[PDB]
Amino acid sequence: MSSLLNSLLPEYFKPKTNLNINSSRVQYGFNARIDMQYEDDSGTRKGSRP
Amino acid sequence: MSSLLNSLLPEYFKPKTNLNINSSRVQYGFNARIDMQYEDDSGTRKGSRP
Repeated sequence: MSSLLNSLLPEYFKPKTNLNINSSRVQYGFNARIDMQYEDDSGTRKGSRP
Repeated sequence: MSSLLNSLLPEYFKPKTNLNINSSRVQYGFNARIDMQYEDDSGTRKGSRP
């Protein structure tokens, strides 16, 4: 059933037809922007991985 | 004039009669609590001298 397996894919994922696989290992994932924060009695230390 | 020289003294200063001076040098002043702060894009670093 193509229909039920299609709904499992994420909303942001827009797939194309061809995929040129040339190896026996693939790292599928996503890139996200994490805005980390460390608060303490002394003060706050902010970080950001884009 | 005792009156005009009396008004120059601070409000918190409550003087007593006797002062036992035993040297040719005196460091008059006051003790205060300073709450310092350093803010930056990275974060805030707070200090306190009681």
